[PDB]
Amino acid sequence: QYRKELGAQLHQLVLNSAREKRDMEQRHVLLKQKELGGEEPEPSLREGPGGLVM
Amino acid sequence: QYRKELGAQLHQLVLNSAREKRDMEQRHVLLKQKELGGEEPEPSLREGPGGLVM
Repeated sequence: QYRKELGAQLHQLVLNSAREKRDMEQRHVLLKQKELGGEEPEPSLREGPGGLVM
Repeated sequence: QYRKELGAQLHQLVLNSAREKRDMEQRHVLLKQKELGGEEPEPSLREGPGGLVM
């Protein structure tokens, strides 16, 4: 009884995960193709606690 | 004089190409992410010369 109760929760969790990670895959192949930058990281100048943070 | 003349056609051909392999690359990651199927190849039963071809 514990075994079928758990298993049936388990099937939904790994189906949920298969959908979840396949969407991540659809965004990553999309990032790589369209938004993948070649330049170095760039610091960001802003206002902050007792003057500007960078 | 031959060098610089040829070099102008040479660069344009590889600018043309540099686009070219970017289009193949651009379709191939669209194909790979979204339409890439795991089922086995299936023949096509279509009429040909002499009767049915598959």
